[PDB]
Amino acid sequence: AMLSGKARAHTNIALIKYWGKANEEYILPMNSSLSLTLDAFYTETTVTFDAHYSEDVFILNGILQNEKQTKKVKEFLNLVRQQADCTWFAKVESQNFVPTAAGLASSASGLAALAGACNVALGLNLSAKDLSRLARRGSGSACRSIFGGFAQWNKGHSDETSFAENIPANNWENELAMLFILINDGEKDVSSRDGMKRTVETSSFYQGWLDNVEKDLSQVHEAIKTKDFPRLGEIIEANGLRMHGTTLGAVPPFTYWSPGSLQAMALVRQARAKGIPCYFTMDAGPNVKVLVEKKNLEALKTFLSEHFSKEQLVPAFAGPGIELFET
Amino acid sequence: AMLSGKARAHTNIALIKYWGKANEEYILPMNSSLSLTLDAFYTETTVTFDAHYSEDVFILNGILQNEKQTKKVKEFLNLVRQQADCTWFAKVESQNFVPTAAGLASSASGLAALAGACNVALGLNLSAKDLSRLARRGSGSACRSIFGGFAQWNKGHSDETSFAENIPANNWENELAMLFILINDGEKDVSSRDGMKRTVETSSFYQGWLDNVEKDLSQVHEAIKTKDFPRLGEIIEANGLRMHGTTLGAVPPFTYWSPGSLQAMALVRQARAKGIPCYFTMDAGPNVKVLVEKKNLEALKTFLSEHFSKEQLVPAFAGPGIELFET
Ligand SMILES: Nc1ncnc2c1ncn2[C@@H]1O[C@H](COP(=O)(O)OP(=O)(O)O)[C@@H](O)[C@H]1O
Ligand SMILES: Nc1ncnc2c1ncn2[C@@H]1O[C@H](COP(=O)(O)OP(=O)(O)O)[C@@H](O)[C@H]1O
Ligand SMILES: C[C@@](O)(CCOP(=O)(O)OP(=O)(O)O)CC(=O)O
Ligand SMILES: C[C@@](O)(CCOP(=O)(O)OP(=O)(O)O)CC(=O)O
Ligand SMILES: [Co+2]
Ligand SMILES: [Co+2]
Ligand SMILES: [Co+2]
Ligand SMILES: [Co+2]
Repeated sequence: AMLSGKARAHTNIALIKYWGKANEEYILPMNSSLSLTLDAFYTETTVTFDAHYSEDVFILNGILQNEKQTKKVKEFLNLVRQQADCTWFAKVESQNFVPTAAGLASSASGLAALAGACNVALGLNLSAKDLSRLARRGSGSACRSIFGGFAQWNKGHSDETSFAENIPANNWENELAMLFILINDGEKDVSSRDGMKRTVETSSFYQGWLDNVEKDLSQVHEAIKTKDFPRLGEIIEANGLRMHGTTLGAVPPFTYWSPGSLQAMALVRQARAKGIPCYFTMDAGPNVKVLVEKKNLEALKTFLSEHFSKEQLVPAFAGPGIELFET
Repeated sequence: AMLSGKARAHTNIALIKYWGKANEEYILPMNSSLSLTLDAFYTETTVTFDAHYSEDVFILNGILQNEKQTKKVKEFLNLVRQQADCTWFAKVESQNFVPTAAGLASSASGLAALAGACNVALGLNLSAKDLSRLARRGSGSACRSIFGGFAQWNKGHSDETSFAENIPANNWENELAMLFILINDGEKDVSSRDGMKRTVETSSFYQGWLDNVEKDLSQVHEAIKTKDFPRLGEIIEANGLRMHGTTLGAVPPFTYWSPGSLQAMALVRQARAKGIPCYFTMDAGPNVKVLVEKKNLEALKTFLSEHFSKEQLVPAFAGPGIELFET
């Protein structure tokens, strides 16, 4: 009386940010978002549901996770057990090939992989659309890691209509790269979930964010259709700066940036000034991601090595959607 | 046929920021502001109007200023010459005891001192209120350096009704201190005037700024009446963060912060956590000012010496209003 399943999902980095939930229970977002799934960082997860288990167990990077660290996995397991009428405790064994809780989207790859493993184990036979909807319930960004390359999370207006899909770009995504500047791989002070809730509920800047996100998304789409790299980069750099601006208007205000974040951002502007087209974005933490055409990646890593070590510059290319495995 | 005059004015640091002009020609602000005039940084300026001069001359720190560097002094001289019907060129000799164009309010002390020197030389016999109105025409923050201690610039609605005045605080200002952390005394990339104009005209966050400034000012006034230091510090720290947030929503966005700015801000929060009540604010540049009660100033300088040199921690106390000199 045992059901098991496995999946691999890659991280994604948001080009147009998701920031703030319209519905906290179902993770319905205030705005639509768009990301690039990457090849460098991924999560591998197996789940086992077994009548003989006596409690839910979460093992991450070979390390048993404590009650606080398991609370959310347990929330996702409860949700999927209701969606199957399954009453069995589960064992979740996951390995993050990506720093955890550091602004490098380990919740995207991690909850996507768990959703996929659960889909397999409980024989749910979900379409990609419906697997995206389930992953959304664990972490918003995870619903986009179901797909490769460019993916859009349509905010919709209900559990049924909020989900992601691939954005065809006539192969453009394979002509691009993202260079991670690792300022700090440690666990971050304010979680993505808590930070965006504080922003929604208290930031005087949040309406400004909302009033600009759809225009940014439209221009990202026009840029894709024309493979206009400077236009893409200007939109996404400003979109990320606008998102981080919102936390300075929260009550109390806060920032995800660290000193090295600003150093890296300024350096990206120097690189542009000195003839390397590239644009930075930051998800919810201090690390800096630099969008750059593949042909300029080595140029950029060398430029940036003047201030960061080899261990701090990690390149990445477009990556695949989720991979399921019956075991 | 020569008229001469001299004045000394001290810098001020805004606790509630002025950010954005409702009228660029007359420097009427979008919101009222409140500052503390300080004893550590000041400007000394002499002006001479003489029928024999052949052009306006501006000498700053013993160095002749070029055309670009004199444009604004020339605008202030033209204005004051119209207000006297004087047709004579002038020589302005000024010494800044304060880094220039670095976010340490050298335009406040400098244009205040020039306004005072011109008042003297042309025998204008201005009340403090009217001298504040004239200094306002050279630099907004300068209209507050006419007064000592706490001073408020009332935005008014016309050249006649926009001016500053002292805020009585039952001696509280003499129980306080401000510690400057000098991250970079160099000349800054984006001027205060250009930065705030870009913000007014393009920032999606500017309305949020406007919608909160009057509430901040009110609470600063209640805190003064009760000498409530924690309440003052929380208001002013959030007000400064909100002001800097507005530039991340500008088009194109920008920041005045440098890496050391964030380091210093984080350290101030550590100091609070480890039992030293103190609060940071930043004017338009990378340097960080820390409001602190006098009794905790040495504690704080020692705490901060773990990461900054002696040459980077400059203390300051409340300072006087403008001093005029007939020569
Ligand atoms: N492999 C995983 N399986 C389950 N939950 C995970 C996994 N990796 C990360 N998480 C969850 O994601 C949280 C971090 O979420 P978030 O604050 O969005 O950070 P990040 O920048 O890593 O995406 C972790 O503390 C944990 O709750
Ligand atoms: N002593 C002075 N006399 C005249 N103008 C001055 C003086 N000191 C500074 N200024 C003007 O102020 C400008 C800096 O203004 P601002 O951008 O507000 O910088 P700050 O942070 O120093 O106040 C200088 O470039 C110059 O135009
Ligand atoms: C700024 C972002 O990186 C925030 C991602 O937040 P999460 O997707 O981690 O949050 P939850 O829905 O609470 O799990 C932008 C993005 O990934 O779209
Ligand atoms: C953020 C501030 O430091 C900006 C001061 O700007 P200025 O008074 O230098 O600007 P102008 O009116 O253009 O001369 C806040 C303040 O001093 O009130
Ligand atoms: Co996340
Ligand atoms: Co993200
Ligand atoms: Co100034
Ligand atoms: Co100022």
